Amino acid sequence: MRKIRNLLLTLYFYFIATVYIVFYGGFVLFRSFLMRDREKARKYVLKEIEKFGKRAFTWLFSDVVVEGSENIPKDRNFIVVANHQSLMDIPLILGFVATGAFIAKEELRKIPGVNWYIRYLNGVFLRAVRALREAIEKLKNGVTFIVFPEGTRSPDGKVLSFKKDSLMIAVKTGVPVLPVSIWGTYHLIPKGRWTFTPGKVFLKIHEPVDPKGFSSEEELRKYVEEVVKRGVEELKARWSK
Ligand SMILES: CCCCCCCCC
Repeated sequence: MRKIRNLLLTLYFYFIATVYIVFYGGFVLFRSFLMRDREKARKYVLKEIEKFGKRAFTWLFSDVVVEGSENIPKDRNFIVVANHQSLMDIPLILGFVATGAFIAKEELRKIPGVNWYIRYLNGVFLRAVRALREAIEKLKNGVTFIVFPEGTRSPDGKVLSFKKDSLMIAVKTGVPVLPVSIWGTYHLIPKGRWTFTPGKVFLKIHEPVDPKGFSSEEELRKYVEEVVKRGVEELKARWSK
């Protein structure tokens, strides 16, 4: 019966999430297209995305809690660097940190609704990684990125090593890295499971890092890695309620 509840929750999530992304999200872009004033059209679409990020977790009866909102740069783009432990990490970062570009599986272009919004956020689909050039290029024009240097979701919640050259997009653009630590989306929906289970999600936003202060990509990566990791640990251990 705890199984019944979770499955029904799962159905409720996919149904609402799909109708919301496709039909309401179609409607959103459709209204934004009709807007004379292009700057506020952008604001409208962006705000709706952020609202989706947030609303997502309400559809799961899962409470988000954010600290370090004050650290998120304003007037400027950045590269969110986060640990990765669920599909829900993307809606989480979108709704509570930044509505930026991300790197999608080639697959995703074909899924309706999602592709329109990945494109709107100026995302980057995956010779074998030409990606890196668009990301760099997009960064230079001013797009915020969201980057999961581990390169995969942790299977057990534990933070994996940051893949070598993972912070190269910061090094080669000079845009600030905004380290973020996510805890609880893994208990919500873990790698390889297709069902949800409610729970609390915590998010800790850390002080922006300037790549300028680092003799190499490899030294920056290590700094950000300890920062993120330590967050996860503090978050994993905090009692609350
Ligand atoms: C109302 C528009 C919602 C779009 C959510 C986008 C999710 C991007 C993966």
